[PDB]
Amino acid sequence: MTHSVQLKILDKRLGSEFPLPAYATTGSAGLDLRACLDEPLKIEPDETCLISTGLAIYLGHSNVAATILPRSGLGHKHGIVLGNLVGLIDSDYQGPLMVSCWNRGKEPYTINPGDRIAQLVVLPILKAQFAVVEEFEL
Amino acid sequence: MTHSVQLKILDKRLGSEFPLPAYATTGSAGLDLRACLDEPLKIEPDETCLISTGLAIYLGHSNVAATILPRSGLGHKHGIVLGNLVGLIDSDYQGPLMVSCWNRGKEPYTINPGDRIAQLVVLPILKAQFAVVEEFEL
Amino acid sequence: MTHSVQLKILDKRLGSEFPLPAYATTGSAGLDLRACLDEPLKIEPDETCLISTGLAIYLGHSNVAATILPRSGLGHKHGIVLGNLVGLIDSDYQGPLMVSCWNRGKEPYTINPGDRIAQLVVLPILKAQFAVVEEFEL
Repeated sequence: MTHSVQLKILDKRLGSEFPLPAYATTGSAGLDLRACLDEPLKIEPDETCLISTGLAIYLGHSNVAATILPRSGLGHKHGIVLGNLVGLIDSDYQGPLMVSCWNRGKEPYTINPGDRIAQLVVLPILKAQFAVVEEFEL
Repeated sequence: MTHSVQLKILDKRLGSEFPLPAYATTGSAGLDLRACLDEPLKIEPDETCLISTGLAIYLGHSNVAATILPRSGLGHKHGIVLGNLVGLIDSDYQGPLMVSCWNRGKEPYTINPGDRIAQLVVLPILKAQFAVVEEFEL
Repeated sequence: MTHSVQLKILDKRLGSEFPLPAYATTGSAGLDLRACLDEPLKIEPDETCLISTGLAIYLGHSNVAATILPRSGLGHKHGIVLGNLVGLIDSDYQGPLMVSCWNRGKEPYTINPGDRIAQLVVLPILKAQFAVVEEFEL
């Protein structure tokens, strides 16, 4: 179902000029993360830039995590993806939420302030507990 | 447990010459997605090609999503991975299911029609509801 | 909640010189996977190396999977990520757990034996059951 996530706004544009992350529709899996830039950023082929989303989140439950993923169309069509490929957010992380924006493509691409550059999916996770064995059972 | 997913077949080879996506075993996490090509495709180093799977899916439940991921061995050994890195499918998406096939490797690779080029994992997701705070609690 | 995972130690350094994978904190989503190398490995720009974690796991439940993901900071700052982008581990897989370490960066990077090179997230998955339809309902 649903999960309450605390949000701290670090850039005053968020909620104003740049909407807070939101599900585009009722059936969307991911919330859109936007580039909180002071000017357009032209990201060169194979360049990585660390971009602020203008917020911090705190998931607050040990069996919840979030992953930052590329946008499907932008990642395919323009190669704007993530330098760390999938950004995993721990339930106890409280820092600024940053996107490692990597242009894997062969052409430069300009991201304007407020443009959607990734998405955030909140998901349930399990906590593994190991048992060391000599041979696996079952 | 299980989840019913509606499937629309867009290429008549699916279910015939090219098996529908299936779990290889009872313990497989992912269903294999195959390249619905009219001829072999030689994908050059660093090239991305959008490839049809010959179907459309509709997950139909707001707390279910699917991710398209590279094959482990093909992605490691040959660099055949995804141009958008992880393709997230929303519960309300109804369009053709396409794979952004990116050859990150240094050698060209030939994909034959019907070859497995990615896998699809169906998973539960949470719907985040934000609360804006000045300082995080707990 | 939690999930028991059987672990087979293949390199005697594991648990000794190199800690077993563990959650760094109570709120960590991922367990750290370490490089079980016999000497430091200098991974060239765009090179992929298959690196042993010195173990094998067996998740053992059909609705559990695990994904190997890059480290967030190492993947962003140094481009040390995964050749297959996300390594999905099936519930019935029993083989050595290996990391496809890809340096997507422009500079070489040296990984020392025992260094953390990826993380492993254990998560619930659904088993899809298709129904072929001519038109989607609902």
